[PDB]
Amino acid sequence: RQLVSNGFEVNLPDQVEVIVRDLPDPSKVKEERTRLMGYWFVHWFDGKLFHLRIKAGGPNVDGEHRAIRTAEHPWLLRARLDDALEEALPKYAAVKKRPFTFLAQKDELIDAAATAAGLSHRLLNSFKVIPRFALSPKIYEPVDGTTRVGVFVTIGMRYDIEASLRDLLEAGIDLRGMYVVRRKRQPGERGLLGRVRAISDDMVQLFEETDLASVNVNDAKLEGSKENFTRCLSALLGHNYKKLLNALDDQEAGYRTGPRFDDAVRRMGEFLAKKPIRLADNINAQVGDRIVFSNEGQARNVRLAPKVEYVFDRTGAKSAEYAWRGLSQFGPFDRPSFANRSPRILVVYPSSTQGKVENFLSAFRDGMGSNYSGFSKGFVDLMGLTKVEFVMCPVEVSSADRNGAHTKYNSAIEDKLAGAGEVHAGIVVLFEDHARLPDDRNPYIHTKSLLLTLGVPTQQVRMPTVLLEPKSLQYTLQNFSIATYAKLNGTPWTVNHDKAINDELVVGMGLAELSGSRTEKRQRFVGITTVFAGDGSYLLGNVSKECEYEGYSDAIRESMTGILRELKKRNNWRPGDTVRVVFHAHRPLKRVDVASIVFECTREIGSDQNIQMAFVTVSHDHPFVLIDRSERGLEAYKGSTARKGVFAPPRGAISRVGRLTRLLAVNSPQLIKRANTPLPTPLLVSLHPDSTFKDVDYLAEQALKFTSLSWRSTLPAATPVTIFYSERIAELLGRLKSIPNWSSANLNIKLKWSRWFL
RNA sequence: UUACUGCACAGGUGACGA
DNA sequence: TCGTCACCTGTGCAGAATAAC
Ligand SMILES: [Mg+2]
Repeated sequence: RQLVSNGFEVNLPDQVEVIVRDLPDPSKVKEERTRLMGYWFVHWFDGKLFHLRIKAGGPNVDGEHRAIRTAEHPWLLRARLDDALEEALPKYAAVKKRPFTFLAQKDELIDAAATAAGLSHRLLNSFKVIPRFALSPKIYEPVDGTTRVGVFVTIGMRYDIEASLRDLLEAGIDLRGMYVVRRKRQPGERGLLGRVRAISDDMVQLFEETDLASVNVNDAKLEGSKENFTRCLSALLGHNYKKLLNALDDQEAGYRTGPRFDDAVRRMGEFLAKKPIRLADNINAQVGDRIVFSNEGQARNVRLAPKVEYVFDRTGAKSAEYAWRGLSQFGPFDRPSFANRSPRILVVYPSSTQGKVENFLSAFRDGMGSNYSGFSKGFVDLMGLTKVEFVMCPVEVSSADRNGAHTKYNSAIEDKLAGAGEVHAGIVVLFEDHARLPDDRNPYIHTKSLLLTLGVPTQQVRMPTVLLEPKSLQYTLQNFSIATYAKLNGTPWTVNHDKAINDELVVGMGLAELSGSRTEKRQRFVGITTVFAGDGSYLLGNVSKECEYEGYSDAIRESMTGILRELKKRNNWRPGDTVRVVFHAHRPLKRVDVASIVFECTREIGSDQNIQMAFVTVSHDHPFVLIDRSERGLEAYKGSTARKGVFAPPRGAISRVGRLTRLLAVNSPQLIKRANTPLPTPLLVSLHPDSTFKDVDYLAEQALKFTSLSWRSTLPAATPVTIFYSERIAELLGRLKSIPNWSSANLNIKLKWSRWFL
């Protein structure tokens, strides 16, 4: 019935007396906050400076003496609450402001976990994992039209390596190549320094340096990355350190699992409620009841969308609630019409892996048999094909080759394809040592580039994957198979939809930011994905091939007007039919581009039809989480009383935060991985205020459905494919643009229907 | 680069205003 | 060209046999 938040009501005064000055130049703000510090809280907003006296005593300030009512303009006290919260907890130092973020004072989980696993070492004490809390004052709407201010509590972990580098070398750890950051960060300065090349002195030489190429061991520390944690801890504890890691894992679950997260939030609120918070020398705020999402009173703030249906035919008849159960039963959605029932697949691999590749190939095509029910039938039978012909392309290359692997792959491919006929896809096997080389010598991107130029999509695979034990291999081959079929132009499945309106187009934009290393400046690229309403089905449209970030707003416009025009011809809209267009991205569009897009789409479809348009952003990293106390979770393992997903809301729960925003739960207990998996964070779905379509509950459920549309895997994706696919297109095309002999000519010819980006 | 999930660190960035 | 609110993207590691069943 009810969903509990991680936030607390804040009781504020109805009203606060203020002094206002017009200050059209906001540069002035800096100095004025200083001149009046301590006596005045100061705030700029729409051309005016607002002054809230906090302590008696000059300096005095001029301006109009206006009252500000909290119900009408809650931004004022919300901002003041950022500062007030810090001052209410003066024993807890801010490591970050707005939101106020601070460290637990006693608990330190590496010590705790070493003790708990029975481990010790003289440098452990310099490895620290400390709980970090943030208190975020946010405006929300308990019912439509009335605003309130809540305080939302979030929990993470500071990882830090405070050990001096002299010790870590002397203890047996190769520092070479690790990233190094400033111990003491310079006022609004960069922290990262570079990577350690060597040490011959108290100063260390750097490569991939951000500043000067030298700094003192006492100005520098390792960054608190996991990489540096495991590299350092394996080379001081191993191979026993895995016992530490899971011990550490056990400790953090003590702050992040549902019940334990709910408890820490409760205790934070009890602490914050003990006194009143001092907004000013005689005005008080009071932290109150835990905020809830419910349908009690006049509130209609929680709902549960129905389960998504994976659908495998166009009459609606062949549906399932899980993609893979649906695929095995029915075979793929487009099986009746699928054109090429005998595909020829190039398989490019190091000659010395031959036997391993043949067994992976045999399992993929013909299956693993009934002892491995995850992948019994194999690709040909799973997808309803006649057969699959493999064209073997061994490459005489060794994992130690670091400079010429790519040219050897590309020469082998070229010489093999010149005799042979047409191949319809390829499989490229990569050595793990080659997978992450720089792109100028990386065989993943060069073989991808060569084969895409020729109109051949590829499914690549790293040797550690080819060698997976059978219990995992079966799942690997489910995803491998779904993406290969899609790259052969197949459609594995759709998700259900009942059209209220005569046509619905969703288009999404994604971003990728590319650089050779953490020093070089990242270059932005974009991708565009389209999805169409069908008869009971969401259908994946075509996909961008141009990827430059400069001008992306015009590219959104062209793809929409072009698709609308084509949809009108196909479907032959009647006078009075309603067309709906939805846009998806991880960031909001500018108002001016919304206006430009509405205008062009409105003109394109013309006056015979009604057009509805909605502009949506999907956020993952916000201060909101949802707790379902009625949820006991699931049994994790055999002989395991321990549970997973305890308090996790169900997949499809949609909570109202305000008029334009919903919280969307995607990871149910069924999908949560492990007993120690944190309480999941829901997606935040936000509607652009200039949208002409306003039903964000519907848009929240549409985004949910689009997570189930991913053909990269049998399991749902963490964001709708409108965005996800586009990010994958953007990164690929971005990388390919710099590869010699890359050409996009075939992306709209041979690859027009290929899901080559999966 | 089979993926899902999680976390960490780093870089910063976006939208709205005058 | 600043204030203010907000959180995005890249990378690397690991999974109480990781894989909705
Ligand atoms: Mg892929």
